[PDB]
Amino acid sequence: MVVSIGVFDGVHIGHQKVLRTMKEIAFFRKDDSLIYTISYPPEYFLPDFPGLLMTVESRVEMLSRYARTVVLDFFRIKDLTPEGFVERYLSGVSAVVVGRDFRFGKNASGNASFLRKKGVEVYEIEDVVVQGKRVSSSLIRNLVQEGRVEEIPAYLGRYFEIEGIVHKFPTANIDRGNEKLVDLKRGVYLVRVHLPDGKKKFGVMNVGFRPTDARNVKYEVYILDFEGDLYGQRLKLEVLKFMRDEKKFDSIEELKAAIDQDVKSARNMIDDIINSK
Ligand SMILES: Cc1cc2nc3[nH]c(=O)[nH]c(=O)c3nc2cc1C
Ligand SMILES: [Mg+2]
Repeated sequence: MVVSIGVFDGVHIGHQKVLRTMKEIAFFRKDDSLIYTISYPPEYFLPDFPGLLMTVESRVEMLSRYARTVVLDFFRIKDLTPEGFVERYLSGVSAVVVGRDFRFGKNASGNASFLRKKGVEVYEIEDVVVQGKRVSSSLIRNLVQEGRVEEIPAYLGRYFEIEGIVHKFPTANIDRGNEKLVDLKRGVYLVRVHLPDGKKKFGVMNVGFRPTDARNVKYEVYILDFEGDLYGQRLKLEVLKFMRDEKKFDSIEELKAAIDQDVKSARNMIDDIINSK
């Protein structure tokens, strides 16, 4: 099979390059296509990891739009020798498509080189470069932490997204799940809210330390022109623009005022977008 192998956290434009190339290679080699997505990169378990751009589930759903997608369980492959990885995951595979410096097996002893020696052809995909920077999940995770959401589409191929369930003064508190995900810079954001039933609304989302565990961040959105409790429902939010830093108000009024100011600003932004016919 022609098999793409990588993490693909975020499925950014560099990943899309790998996947499109795999499909073309599959077409001319007349082989089938398969994407192996490693559940977590090794850095994920280290203390300073910023967090994934999205859950593995969201990721697989996106990868699946390109080809059959199989998750490689980090815990199941980290200890394998290069030999055992090939024997167990690449039997009958004649070609793999991976990014440069791809590594595998315990102590990262496996590489494209080793694969070629086992008769596998390896197509190493060069990184995609955007405005002088190499597109990578790390770069995108850093933009999220710096709240630089308008610059994200040029690297990710779309706006950064926050996703989760509600709950678990009307705002929807988004539970993003139990996976370690990158957090947006604390503050207020203009968001496009994809509700269930296909409706799309705009929202003003606040991101703030709500300690209650420490690097614990809360995501609550005030959806514009929408009532009805989405409590228990799944939401997806495109993070469009950083509006203002988080603030420490001195009691239920200047907050209200600040919020009112956020919505007002949002309304103006939306109206600007609309007028850009
Ligand atoms: C819905 C909403 C809640 C907020 N909570 C907030 N809470 C807080 O302690 N500081 C803030 O700056 C803040 N901003 C908010 C902005 C919005 C739009
Ligand atoms: Mg061969």
